[PDB]
Amino acid sequence: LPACPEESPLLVGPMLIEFNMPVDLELVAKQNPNVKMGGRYAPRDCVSPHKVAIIIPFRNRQEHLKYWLYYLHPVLQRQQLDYGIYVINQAGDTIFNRAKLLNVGFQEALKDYDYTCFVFSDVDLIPMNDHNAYRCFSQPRHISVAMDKFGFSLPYVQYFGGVSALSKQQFLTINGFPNNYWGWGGEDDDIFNRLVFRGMSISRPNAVVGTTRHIRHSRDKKNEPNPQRFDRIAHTKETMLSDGLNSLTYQVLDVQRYPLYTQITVDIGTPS
Ligand SMILES: CC(=O)N[C@H]1[C@H](O[C@@H]2[C@@H](OC[C@H]3O[C@@H](O)[C@@H](O)[C@@H](O)[C@@H]3O)O[C@H](CO)[C@@H](O)[C@@H]2O)O[C@H](CO)[C@@H](O)[C@@H]1O
Ligand SMILES: NCCCCCCOP(=O)(O)OP(=O)(O)OC[C@H]1O[C@@H](n2ccc(=O)[nH]c2=O)[C@H](O)[C@@H]1O
Ligand SMILES: [Mn+2]
Repeated sequence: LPACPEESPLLVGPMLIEFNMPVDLELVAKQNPNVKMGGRYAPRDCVSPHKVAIIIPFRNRQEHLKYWLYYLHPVLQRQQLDYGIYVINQAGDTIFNRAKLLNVGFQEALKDYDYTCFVFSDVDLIPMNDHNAYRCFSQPRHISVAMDKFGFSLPYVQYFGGVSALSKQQFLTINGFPNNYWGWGGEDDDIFNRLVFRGMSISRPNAVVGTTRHIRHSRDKKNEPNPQRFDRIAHTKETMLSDGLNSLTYQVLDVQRYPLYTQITVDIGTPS
């Protein structure tokens, strides 16, 4: 097979996004015949240079996930990616740890296939334009740049939350993400710091292409704003050296291969 073209000729641009209708994954699976068990897909007519693992931090967000799958699967295939979907389900009912789950995703997906690109996406963010590439670039990529909840612009210029993409080398260079941001807030800013402290800069599509929708939702219990976040982001340069991939442990409790995604249920513990 020849290499796929540099830019996909299948993209249609702006799309209409809605979250007020029910979603039936069995139907979605039928609508997406070429997506194999575990939510895997690669174009059959050409070889994609983008071997992407999409990592979603998760717990009790099945409804949002259904919307995510319904909308992203068609987009990822049009982008001609060799990809896999991984939902990292946090076992238990103790304080949520978004970034630690993301690290588990990176490590576990690598055991599946030689992925060289990682897209980290919150479960409730849907891209509105398929020209917003869900793959890696020469520099870390911020994808959800113009979310409706922020007035279709960045909340601040160093904002790196929501959806982003790091190549395997970029991720390894920053020792992955921090493992000690329990509860809401700051871990995305810590990650931004790690990238800068390792000589990188943020790459972003323009504001129109980067338009993204956030599914309105209320506060989840067990992910209360972390009071130590402001203090933690002030010391990233020092703490990233020993807190991240090189200090990670967890226990996978179960791996489920669903038609549209692989769900890894994992015990990431509590604060130490
Ligand atoms: C640490 C934290 O809670 N981060 C969350 C972030 O919070 C906002 C962020 O603002 C940074 C910018 O604030 C401007 O006023 C100006 O100073 C800019 O130079 C600066 O970069 O941090 C402040 C406190 O540091 C916080 O009060 C703001 O709300 O918001 C995003 C979006 O919700 C979170 O993803 C992030 O974790
Ligand atoms: N008035 C509405 C206030 C809602 C404020 C709640 C904070 O909202 P956001 O900043 O969107 O963060 P969030 O959506 O709660 O967390 C981000 C991401 O973590 C994941 N997440 C978080 C908490 C939880 O219980 N389960 C889960 O899966 C999910 O992928 C989510 O999209
Ligand atoms: Mn949200």
